[PDB]
Amino acid sequence: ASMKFAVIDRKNFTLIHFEIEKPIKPEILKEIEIPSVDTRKGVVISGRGPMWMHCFLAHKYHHTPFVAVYDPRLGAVVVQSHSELREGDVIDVVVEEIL
Amino acid sequence: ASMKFAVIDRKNFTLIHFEIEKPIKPEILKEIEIPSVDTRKGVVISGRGPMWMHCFLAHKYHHTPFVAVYDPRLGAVVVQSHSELREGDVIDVVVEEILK
Repeated sequence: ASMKFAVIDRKNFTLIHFEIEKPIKPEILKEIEIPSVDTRKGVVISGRGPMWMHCFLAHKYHHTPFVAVYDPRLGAVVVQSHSELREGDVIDVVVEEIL
Repeated sequence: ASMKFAVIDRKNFTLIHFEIEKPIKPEILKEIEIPSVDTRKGVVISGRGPMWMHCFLAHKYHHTPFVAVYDPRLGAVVVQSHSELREGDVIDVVVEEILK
């Protein structure tokens, strides 16, 4: 039960948001079931969690056109791409959680 | 000028420490010049920075045997590997930073 993912498909990318419920150990990277996605599109990843969670997930979608990582102050920052965008580009995205 | 790297070699991996000094924009990922390393060995990355910096760096060493990311509470957590360790393994290394 210890993490939830929410997946949202957009014309140009799939947003993947993760939420940690119980506290977690790094073993969990062996077990966790990653959401599958249209790989013809790039991917944006968000969530509060340790950096290792973000890195792990980013690597897992490295075959997609691009992977970007959400920053509350900025939007989604592209950290690697095969095609559509360049490392360091920013996709204009805002994520909000019910208050 | 706005980021420094330090490299420390070990038998089984190369530690890469980064430090941000001025605040930075994501454009910087286009300019950054990454330290080169013995690629026969995996790599450990440590440094305070936004998630995107960590991810960026981790991708850049993806040809090495493994990439692990340092967590003060835990050690260095493997987040991808081609060869020596498994995702989620923890290298038991203690890193300490000094004011100077």
